[PDB]
Amino acid sequence: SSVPTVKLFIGGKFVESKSDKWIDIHNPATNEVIGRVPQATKAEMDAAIASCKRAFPAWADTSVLSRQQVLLRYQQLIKENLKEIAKLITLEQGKTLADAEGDVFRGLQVVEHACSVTSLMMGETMPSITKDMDLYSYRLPLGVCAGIAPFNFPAMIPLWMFPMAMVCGNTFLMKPSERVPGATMLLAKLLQDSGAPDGTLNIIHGQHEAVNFICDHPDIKAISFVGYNKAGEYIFERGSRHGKRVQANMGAKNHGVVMPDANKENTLNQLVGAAFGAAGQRCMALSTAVLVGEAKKWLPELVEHAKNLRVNAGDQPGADLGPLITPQAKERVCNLIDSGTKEGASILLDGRKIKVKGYENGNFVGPTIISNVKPNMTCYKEEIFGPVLVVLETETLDEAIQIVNNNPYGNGTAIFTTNGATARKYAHLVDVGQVGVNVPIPVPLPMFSFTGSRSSFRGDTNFYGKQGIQFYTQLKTITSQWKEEDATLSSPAVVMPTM
Amino acid sequence: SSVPTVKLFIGGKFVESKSDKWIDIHNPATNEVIGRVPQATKAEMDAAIASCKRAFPAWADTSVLSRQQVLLRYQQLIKENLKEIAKLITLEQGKTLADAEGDVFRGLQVVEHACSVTSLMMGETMPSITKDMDLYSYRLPLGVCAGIAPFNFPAMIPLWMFPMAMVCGNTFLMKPSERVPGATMLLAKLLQDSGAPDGTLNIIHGQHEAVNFICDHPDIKAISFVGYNKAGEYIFERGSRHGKRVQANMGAKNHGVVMPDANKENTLNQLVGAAFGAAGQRCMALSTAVLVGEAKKWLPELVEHAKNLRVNAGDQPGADLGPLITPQAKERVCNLIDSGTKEGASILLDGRKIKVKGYENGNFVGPTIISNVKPNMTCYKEEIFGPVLVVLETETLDEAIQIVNNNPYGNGTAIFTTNGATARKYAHLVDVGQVGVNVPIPVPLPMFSFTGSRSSFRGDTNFYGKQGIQFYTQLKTITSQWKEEDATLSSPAVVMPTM
Amino acid sequence: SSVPTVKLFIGGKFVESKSDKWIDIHNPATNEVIGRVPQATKAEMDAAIASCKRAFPAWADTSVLSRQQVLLRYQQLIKENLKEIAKLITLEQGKTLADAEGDVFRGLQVVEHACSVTSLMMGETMPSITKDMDLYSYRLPLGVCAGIAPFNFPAMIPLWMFPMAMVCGNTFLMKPSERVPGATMLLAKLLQDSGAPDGTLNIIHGQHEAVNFICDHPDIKAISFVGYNKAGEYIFERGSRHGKRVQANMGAKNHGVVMPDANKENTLNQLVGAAFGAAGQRCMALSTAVLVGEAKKWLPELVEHAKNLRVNAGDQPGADLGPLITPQAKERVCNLIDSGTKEGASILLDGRKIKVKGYENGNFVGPTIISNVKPNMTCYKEEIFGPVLVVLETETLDEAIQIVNNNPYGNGTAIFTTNGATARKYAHLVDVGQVGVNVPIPVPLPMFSFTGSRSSFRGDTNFYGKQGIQFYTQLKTITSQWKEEDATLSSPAVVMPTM
Amino acid sequence: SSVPTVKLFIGGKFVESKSDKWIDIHNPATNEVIGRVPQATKAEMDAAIASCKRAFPAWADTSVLSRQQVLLRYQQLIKENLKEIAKLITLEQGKTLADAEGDVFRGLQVVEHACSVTSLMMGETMPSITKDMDLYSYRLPLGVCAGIAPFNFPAMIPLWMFPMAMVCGNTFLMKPSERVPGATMLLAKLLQDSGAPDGTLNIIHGQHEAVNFICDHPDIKAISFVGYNKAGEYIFERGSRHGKRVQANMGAKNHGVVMPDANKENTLNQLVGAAFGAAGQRCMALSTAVLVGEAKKWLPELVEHAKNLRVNAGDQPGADLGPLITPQAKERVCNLIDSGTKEGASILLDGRKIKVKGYENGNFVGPTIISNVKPNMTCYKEEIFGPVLVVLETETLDEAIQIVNNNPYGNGTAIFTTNGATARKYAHLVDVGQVGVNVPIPVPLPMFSFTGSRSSFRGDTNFYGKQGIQFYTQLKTITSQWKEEDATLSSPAVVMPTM
Repeated sequence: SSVPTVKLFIGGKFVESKSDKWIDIHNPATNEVIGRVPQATKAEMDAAIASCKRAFPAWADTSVLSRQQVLLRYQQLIKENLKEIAKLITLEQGKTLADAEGDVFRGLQVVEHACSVTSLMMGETMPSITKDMDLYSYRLPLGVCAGIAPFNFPAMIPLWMFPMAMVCGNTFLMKPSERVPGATMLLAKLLQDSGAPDGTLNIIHGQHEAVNFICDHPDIKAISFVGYNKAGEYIFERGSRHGKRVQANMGAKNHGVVMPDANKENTLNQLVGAAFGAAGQRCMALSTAVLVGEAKKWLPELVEHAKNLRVNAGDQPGADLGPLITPQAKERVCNLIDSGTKEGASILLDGRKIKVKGYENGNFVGPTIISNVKPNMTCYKEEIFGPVLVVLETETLDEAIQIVNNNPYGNGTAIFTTNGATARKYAHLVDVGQVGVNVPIPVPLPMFSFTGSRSSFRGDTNFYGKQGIQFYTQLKTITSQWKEEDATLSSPAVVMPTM
Repeated sequence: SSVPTVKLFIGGKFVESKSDKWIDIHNPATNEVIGRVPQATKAEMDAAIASCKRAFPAWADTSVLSRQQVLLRYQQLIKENLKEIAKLITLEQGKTLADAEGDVFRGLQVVEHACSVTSLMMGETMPSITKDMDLYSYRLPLGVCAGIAPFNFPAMIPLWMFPMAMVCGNTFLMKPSERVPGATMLLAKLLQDSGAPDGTLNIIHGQHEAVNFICDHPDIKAISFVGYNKAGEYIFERGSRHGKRVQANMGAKNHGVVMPDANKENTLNQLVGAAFGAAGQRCMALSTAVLVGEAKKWLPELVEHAKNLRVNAGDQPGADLGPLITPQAKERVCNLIDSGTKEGASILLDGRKIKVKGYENGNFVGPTIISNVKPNMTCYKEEIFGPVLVVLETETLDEAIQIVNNNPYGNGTAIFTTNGATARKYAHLVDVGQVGVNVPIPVPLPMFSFTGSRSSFRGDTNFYGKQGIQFYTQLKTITSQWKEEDATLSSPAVVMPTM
Repeated sequence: SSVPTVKLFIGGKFVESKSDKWIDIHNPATNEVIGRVPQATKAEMDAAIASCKRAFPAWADTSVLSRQQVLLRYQQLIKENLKEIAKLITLEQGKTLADAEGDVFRGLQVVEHACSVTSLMMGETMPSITKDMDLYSYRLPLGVCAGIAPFNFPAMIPLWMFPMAMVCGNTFLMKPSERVPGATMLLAKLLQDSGAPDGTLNIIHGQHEAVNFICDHPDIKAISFVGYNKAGEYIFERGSRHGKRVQANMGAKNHGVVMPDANKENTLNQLVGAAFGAAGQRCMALSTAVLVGEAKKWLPELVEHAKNLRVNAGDQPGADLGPLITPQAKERVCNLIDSGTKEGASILLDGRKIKVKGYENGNFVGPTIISNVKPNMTCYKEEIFGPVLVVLETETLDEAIQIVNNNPYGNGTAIFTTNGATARKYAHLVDVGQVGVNVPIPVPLPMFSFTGSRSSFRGDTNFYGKQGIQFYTQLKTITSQWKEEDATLSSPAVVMPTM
Repeated sequence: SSVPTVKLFIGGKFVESKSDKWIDIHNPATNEVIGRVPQATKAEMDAAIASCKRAFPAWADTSVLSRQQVLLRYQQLIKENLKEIAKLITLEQGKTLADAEGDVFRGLQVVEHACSVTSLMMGETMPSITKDMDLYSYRLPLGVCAGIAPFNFPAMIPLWMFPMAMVCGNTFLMKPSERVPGATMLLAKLLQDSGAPDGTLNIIHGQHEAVNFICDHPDIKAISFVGYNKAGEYIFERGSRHGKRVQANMGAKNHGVVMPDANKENTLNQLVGAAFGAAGQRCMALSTAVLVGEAKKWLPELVEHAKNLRVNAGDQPGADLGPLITPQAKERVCNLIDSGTKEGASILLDGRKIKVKGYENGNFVGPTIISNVKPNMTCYKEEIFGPVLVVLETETLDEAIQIVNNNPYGNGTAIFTTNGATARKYAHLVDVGQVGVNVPIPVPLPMFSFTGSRSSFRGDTNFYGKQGIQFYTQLKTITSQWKEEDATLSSPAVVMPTM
């Protein structure tokens, strides 16, 4: 049977590629080829940005209401077609149907927060600041924008960058991930069906040449990347030279500090469902547990709670976590556990040799809890991105505050306790703004900004709120002085103002 | 006999430095030693940092209603001592008595904005993200802040860094310049005599031995600098490699485009006041005049207007422009003026050899106008920072717009015309942040922010305004999921909180 | 007599009425009977209000998202069904097809603006009132709204009144004009086909008895009216008798002041288009010329631009203007022209006596430029509402400003010039709320409202927009009187609280 | 026998009147003369408006940021001078030492919220919706405003008038009450010492001849008033006739609806502390009361709860009541309650002969709860303005909505129930916006607006809050169409789009 390949979105409809190099998309559950992704040459990637240059004016001159109604209808069109997108997400990423649907549900709250731009991208003006002096502020579209998507989220990250860039008057040159692009094509089909003009969103495929081409054309004003440190700094440096704005969200590693006063069962369940959920392939996991004081006596109970986790494909019911995105991720997460057990870290539960029934040739990795680890091994100083949970054994809360503040990468942190006087102290004494009391994963809901401090977030501005307008638009202040002499046409200006 | 030496402000008292190296502060109008600033030693800077740390907790725990009253009294003490603060800048920098007063006025105007915020404080809550789940945001200080001021404004820029930082719970270690420190020892005494605790503001001196300390000490978390590019980039790098926020404003080379339909008298009076005002030592000065169309016949009248400006010391009533800051600037300006004739220019007015009656030993440079200048010589691609005006001549507006958009040192622009359709197109076809129509000095008001440019600024948040408040504070969201679930103690909660 | 009759919308079905006062509708192009509108009996109005009050509760407890989706579907249907509405408009009123298309486009604009109500149905929220006493405020549906339509616009006023009214959760009564009720039938049909519940929108026909019922029934809380000032103040006092809020924006006669330095062609074309557009039967009509200075010599050219208008019917290719709605308007225009001739004013172009090929029976009045008009005749103080352009002559802009200020009715104006200050000190010296530079019709976008005057606006608020929400709703202020003294099953509220 | 005669505020400094007619003040404690109302005549009454107009341009040109510093310092000045104003209020108004303190505290909260108007006094400058077009709006001050205060709250009411007007750039001429001209004078003295230029606020004194002049003066553009049923409507009529925008909160007799399902340990205390506390004629106090169900059983219980509190002079601690304004008002209230006792309204607790020991000349009144009240009673429907609680004997729940709707003064209610559904259904079909579910007095926030539904109000817009800038400012919208074919003077403009 012919392997159904994906088609680019250059122009106004899906067009077939013309290159020769193909990337094989394997089913994470069965490791079976289910699609081919092209590697379009420089000519097609150039024609895409060219088509972006002939749709920018018609889209920018439109009103904010006309632009936001398209997204208002897009949100409903996606809401009525959530199962179709979730099925592709589960088939091409391995996430459970529940998590696959939750991902698309989270990708709609941004389109909902992108319809209220009419109250933001207007400007300010204050007259009579000086004798016949009046000021006006405006916000103009930047031009053509770009965006790269990682393997983690094939529907969340896509619906984070182009929606606001389009509702602000810009056109997007998107580059989906090289492992699961189907969701992006389905979302582009729904966007075209929602009444959006042609040439707004241009999809291009690739592995490493598209990333270079993105930061090559001087006609690119903004770039958005969610990916992990490795390609974050590279893209930032290569885009800062060409003279473009760059925003990035690198993979983080949140820390969870448990206290004795906290509820044992609830906190243990949250920790075991947040560090091993979705195969740990999330942008904000809880793989770093810190049992403080007496809390380090529930480790056997945590292992028991992690045992009952049903490791199975996302299509089968009753499953919690799925397989990994690629077979190489399994080798990496196995070498990490090997390095851990080499240095003496005791592994309570292991999943390197777990073979689920029905899906043999798969990347299924089970929960792997590690304890007695020091802050000097690769198990703690490296992103795991898998069903791994490292447990620390400190004495007091300050011994945890001093370690959760030195971690290189971090988006937020979690503190499981019931006393408010200590929770507020832990919140005020940390460098991460996304601190959650008894909350496993503090997520940056689209109604509020993101708090990536130093190394988990490159760039300056964000995607939504009052920071996405300041990233896809340019401010323009005009201070105009129109002398009073022209009140009548019988007197010129022979004076000047003061300060 | 002796020269008044500058002393440090460490702990709360004006203590004398114990260093052996000194830098002589001369009178730019007479080139006579009027003071001596010491190079702060390592122990003095360490004690300043310790004093800033000792008073950070008490200053952060204080409410905003008590922090803003200190500055409300400080702005009144400034308005009462304006005639004294304006008399030291003229003696140490050379600005006329009419310009130092305006600088102090613009400084107290920003102090008036650092108090009346009442909205960007700790934060505002927005509940209903999930069932009885809130997203309370808290705005916390950063810690010990730092600031390096240039010779351009010894009373305006200083009133831009610490007034906005100390109000948001933070402390400050202000590092004044090495040529005009006399205007900074009087702005701190009026702050200590205004109800400010001892330890909230420190002052250390030095040329480069203190900048290295400020950038290397891992306790400072915010640095603010204003000056040239060679030092701005160095400070930015040295402060970003350590992991602390750094903002650096750089000089600007504004461009003025004059149309034939403009007001001759008003345009000529506004151009000669923004090119030869304050001896051309300003941040945003109209150093370039692009005469478009038949407006090239106003050059003789422009020269005649630049020949009527009085060049004398600021103390002498009637002078419009003063001398330069240092003797090394007069030679640098004369070299760039001679470079015009070397590269084929036309110096219509020569101000290299001036003789002020009574001050023939100062760095007095008269108004200089250089016409027949192309965008390739050393007079168009260099920050003169002096009384030199380059006059370009074109015939269409599309060429002036291109010349304006073809310079990296330009952050603001100016258009002189009496038409409503010309200024709009000019402001719409140019790439700048601060546009001004018939405004010689389009300086942003305190309510606004100092919007930078590509090369004239490195960062995202400005010094003052709304962004200046966000620069000196950090955000932290606290997801609770701890609500009235046990308000009716009947049984513990064993259900998963879901949306 | 096979002409069809206009049905009602009681309950949701196109039911007929049983009466005998069937008012005939005459075609304005040929004065031929084209339909009969019945005068609803008291029983019909009773059934209509009964259905409205029955549907009010079912429509108030409905999710606003479903209302927005229904409004979006209605907007899409109106976009699709476009030629039918334009044909109905040009057949009932007689305006050109292009004018009807523009009217339907403005209708679609207001509808899509009403769709954007996701961030307007809620109220203000300010926490931290006192000790643990919060308050959550919203907006509730006011009740049974109503609306009367004028003859000037048969599709604009309905789409301005009933969609914004029913988008917040209210039922709406619609009293269509007794001369152009054709468009509202198709509008209500498309709205019902859009998924709206049967019974939310009701349409009652009549001439004067329906307006009395709407102003007498106690269940009709709010009403809306547009048209002359007579009936405006009539219904205003009738509602005040019962305590009803009724916005009665009537109309304004804007004044246009042209300067000698203006673009002759553009200004003289805009004046012709605004003074002889839609047969002069516009709300914000520019039926005045205040040519200042050397603009007097532009009189003849203007006349030529008025003679170049093809006076024809609505469906004739190339027709610019159309016929009048009723013979009463025609005879009033002829009487006003005769009075202007008798008062001394010189009429350059005479449109009173004109004949159209194949349409010599309909009420057809051509352009009439009445020059030499003073602010003391009858043509300057009257409601012409026809192709009449009174041309006042002056020599300075101050006299034009004075003539515009001493005008009883009128809230809009227009200035024409090619300067930057002549169009800046003219909007301030005048006393109006809508000024236009190079724009004859100063009406803003649906986002804003329609400012009015003594004889152009009555009631609480001006018209739709962000204020239309406040108009068709009530403010719900609900406090939070639950404290902590009874949190952990503790003593009741027995302690005395103080401020 | 020369009591201190209070002065007149015109020109900035306190001047004494010269008219032969004078009026004296009386201490409600023992009817002791305090001062003399400086009733003036056309001499200085006309010059006050001229003085306000002198400082009106200076205050309008001043930016909002500099205008709000005066109020920010006045906030602290009030916080300091709390007991100083409380003493004057207690010896002039005749209330307990805590009621004046609260009146000043909430009035201080008013001026605190009035300082946050820097962002809202800008307007809106929309970007280019169509090529070569823009729309910018302004809020400009009208002129010299005025306002009159009743003898209800000498601190609260004034603290809404000048803080909201002057902050918008206008000037105010306040006419405070004739009973307590001691608090407003000290408030204006503290305001002028805050940084207000002498002239931005004037204060006049007199009688009806003064408000008549305020109304008939042609140089006033706004009127803010608070009065009875007669004065409010009279002022509104006289203003609307003179072309004056009037906002007058009229008398309000509110309800105290009680329900059985509520802990009566505090509801009964609030019943007697709302309408009786120091002449509790507040616009939100619980004057009436509808006893339903078991609430009817608490007929003698509230009598004991009222006997718990004691009547005594305001200056003495432990006092809940206070001496009335005048003995004539005492006799008026006594006759009004006698009119009720003679028609069937039984008096359970008599308060007509409450002569507090020591105060035989003062106007002391006590609890006068009237029982057996019928809807058709005179005193139940008319304004009492005195300490009277008319408890209605009913047993209905759905008709209670009707009993509260029949009351024309729908400005205050109470819902003493524990179930939220009952309060919801009550607030659904209620005429008053401020519901009193489990609240002592539903006092809105300074940011909200406190108006009367239909009877206790005469006007369209709101009073204060963010609606503050809707009544003292004019909205000037400008839609400018600056073409692009005129920037280059070598392109004659002859094309114009006609749509």
